[PDB]
Amino acid sequence: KKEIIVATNGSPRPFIYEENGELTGYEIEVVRAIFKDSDKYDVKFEKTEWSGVFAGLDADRYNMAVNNLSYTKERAEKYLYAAPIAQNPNVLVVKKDDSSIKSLDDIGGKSTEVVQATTSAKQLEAYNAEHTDNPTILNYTKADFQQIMVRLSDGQFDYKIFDKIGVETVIKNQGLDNLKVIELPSDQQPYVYPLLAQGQDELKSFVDKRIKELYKDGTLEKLSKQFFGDTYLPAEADIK
Ligand SMILES: N[C@@H](CCC(=O)N[C@@H](CS)C(=O)NCC(=O)O)C(=O)O
Repeated sequence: KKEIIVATNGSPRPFIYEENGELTGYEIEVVRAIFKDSDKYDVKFEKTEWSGVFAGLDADRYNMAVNNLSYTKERAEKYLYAAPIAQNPNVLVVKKDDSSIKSLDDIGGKSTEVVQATTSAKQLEAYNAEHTDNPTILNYTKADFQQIMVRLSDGQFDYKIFDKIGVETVIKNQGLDNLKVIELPSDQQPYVYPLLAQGQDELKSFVDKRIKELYKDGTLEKLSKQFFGDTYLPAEADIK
């Protein structure tokens, strides 16, 4: 069979995480189900640093990637997007005792920690290009999401933008009960997608076909409830 290597950096829970030395989480199990009993393909998951996920797709080292990945035009120019597999809205996190940040309009002169090449880093970089008189303070980090949330709770900086499921998960698991969650709007549907290397066109056709099948047989809903506690799926009409 043809071996398909799926890369991930291992964050964030419950989309991706490790248990007993092995990768699991919603996206990992959705991909396992896509290839289960495939007469053509065998799947293998590999954990690598974040920058390595994209660099590996670029070099054709990896066939696919799952990593709580959002859509952007820039990514679409370099990689293929499979059908979406989850819907998860954006949020702004601040300390509950801080009344100075109530929306995304209040981040000027305030500090955060962001990861290179993420959609939130790109949004904030663009915010700074527009608001040159009072930019937000970005400190880039290679730490993963949980660590960043802990630092926010520790008072190391003022706010953090991320998504609902990832934020709620860390607030519950890490007991970060001093953090307040503010809903944020979205221009586009906040969907999460597997990405494939450019040229993996035949693979994309198979993956897309399987994602639709797993939606129809109830597997996506089953896995969503298992990992997230409720159904967080794209509308059926957008699953393509
Ligand atoms: N949905 C966003 C974030 C993806 C994501 O969850 N990245 C992982 C690995 S770098 C993470 O833990 N991010 C933490 C963060 O962006 O603070 C994107 O597509 O860029």
